[PDB]
Amino acid sequence: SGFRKMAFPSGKVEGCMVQVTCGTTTLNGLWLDDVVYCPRHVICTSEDMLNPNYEDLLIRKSNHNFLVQAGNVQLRVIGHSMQNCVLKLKVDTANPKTPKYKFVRIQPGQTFSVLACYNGSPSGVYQCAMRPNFTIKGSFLNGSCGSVGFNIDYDCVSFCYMHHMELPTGVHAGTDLEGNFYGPFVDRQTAQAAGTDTTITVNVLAWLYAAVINGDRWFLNRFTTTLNDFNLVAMKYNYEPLTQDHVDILGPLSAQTGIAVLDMCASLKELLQNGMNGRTILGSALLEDEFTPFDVVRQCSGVT
Amino acid sequence: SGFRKMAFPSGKVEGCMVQVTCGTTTLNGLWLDDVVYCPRHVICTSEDMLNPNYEDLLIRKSNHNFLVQAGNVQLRVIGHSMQNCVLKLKVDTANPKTPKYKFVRIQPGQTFSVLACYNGSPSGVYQCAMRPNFTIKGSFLNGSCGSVGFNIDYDCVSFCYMHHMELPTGVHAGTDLEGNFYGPFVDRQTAQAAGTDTTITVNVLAWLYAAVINGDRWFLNRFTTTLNDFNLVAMKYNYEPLTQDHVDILGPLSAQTGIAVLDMCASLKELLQNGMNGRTILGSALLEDEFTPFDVVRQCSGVT
Ligand SMILES: [Se]
Ligand SMILES: [Se]
Repeated sequence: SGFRKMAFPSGKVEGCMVQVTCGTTTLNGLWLDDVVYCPRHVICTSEDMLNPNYEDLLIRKSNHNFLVQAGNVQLRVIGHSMQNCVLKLKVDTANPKTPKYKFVRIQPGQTFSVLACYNGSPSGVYQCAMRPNFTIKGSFLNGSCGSVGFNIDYDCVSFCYMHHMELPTGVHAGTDLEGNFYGPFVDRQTAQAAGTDTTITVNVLAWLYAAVINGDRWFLNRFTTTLNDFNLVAMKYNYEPLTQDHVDILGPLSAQTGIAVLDMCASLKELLQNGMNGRTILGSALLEDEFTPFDVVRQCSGVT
Repeated sequence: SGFRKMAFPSGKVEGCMVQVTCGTTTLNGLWLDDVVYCPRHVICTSEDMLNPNYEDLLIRKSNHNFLVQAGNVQLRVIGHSMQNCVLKLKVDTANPKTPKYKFVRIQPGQTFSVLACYNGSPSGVYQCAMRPNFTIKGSFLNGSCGSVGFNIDYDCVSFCYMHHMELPTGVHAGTDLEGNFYGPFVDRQTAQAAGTDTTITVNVLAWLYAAVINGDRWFLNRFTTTLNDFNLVAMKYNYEPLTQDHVDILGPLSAQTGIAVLDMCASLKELLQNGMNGRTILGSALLEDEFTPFDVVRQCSGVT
């Protein structure tokens, strides 16, 4: 037993991380089959980033302006293309370490693993959530850009995130692997608003179920409530409204614990109104919203 | 910028995880060169675990009673040996994926990555600390036993932990890769006391420095203090006493932030006496003690 923020094992993604250099700028790319994927702002200087015309900047670049390195192997670029905010560099070699993979666009509130990379070398792995406002709260230093977010289903890596920028507010924005930003963000060094973040209510509930399963039961109260009444209290506390879709997704946890979703909601209501009174749940003094119901079931039943 | 509990990339260890079966019992082993390492209690039934004589139980076992499987490849066992609480199975094949490695015994308060495994297949990776009382607060379901803890220095994997048991209290105990338990624990299903856990004071301080670096400065106070006076307050709050060795280890963070270790101690003192007043530091409502100063520098300077 026990409960931990667990990332996916990163081996399959490690073998895909390359170093991409165009003029002075170096960042991470992802080498799958005969294509390398990286942030298009690899073609920008510091000054370019103030107001980039990517089409005009890219037009000054030939295949040979792009230095792609996999460990000590330099790859040869035989084609380049801009797809939204990503560059696709066609290289002459299929990555021998290409895992089975999909590109997917994830939903606000879903989680994924990030392999934080510098100079195309992996430094570490952590789990996080796409916030409702489509930011992530990562750890990304200079040259982490092009570090990827992913999920694993058995043998298949589902890439969902590529890191492009830190906002002036210290949170992180990037794209799917087709180069569409999550959220209203652009790849430009300008002031950009994330907008109000909300708690992922369905995730918090998932974690309360995880807590019950690991014997942390003190917050279980004698009340119940209604979906409408709950959402009325959620609204006050900048919690995302809970839908019947959400109630359904929690069913298997309802079934394991013999606790009805609506009673767990009433428990949540009282924590929101009363705080924690200086107690902890699963080692935390605040309500945790970075586990999906799927993550909780995974860890509680031990999927590989 | 930003700050996250980051594990090491797990690829090098993934390629070493095998499935070990002896009679009915299956758990994880670690395949390095021509040796497989696993918990010796793989030779125990449920009933054996109540009061095992491992020497007598092991004597009923030949090389052929041990089914070692690496993916679909079954390995051949040509030798078996008990070293303390681990079994060393000599197999005919050197693991082609053997990384450069060391076995190391870590100190209370040091951190490492766990690759949580089921049936010799990796399920996930998280970072944790050896507690002063030599337990870990993991996530380990049935058959996770033999899952390993490690650190990585560039190309070299330093294995420091093998999971053997959950205590009746829900925390986790295991051994180094020579099979010596961390702490007073034995591989027997009996009541065993962990003893009082204490906070890793040097780690908390490291994290306060991390907090300052990421602009979380509100807890910085107008006081200072003495090492003796600080430790007097530490003792009351079950914080580990701070030594000059610890002061020294924090030097580079002192140097980056222009904040003297003793002034950061005075900050800590007031948090310990006053709590957090319902504020957060780096997203947490409690004082975090699972980052070493080394971990903080790693993440703040981006080592690969
Ligand atoms: Se970047
Ligand atoms: Se075990």
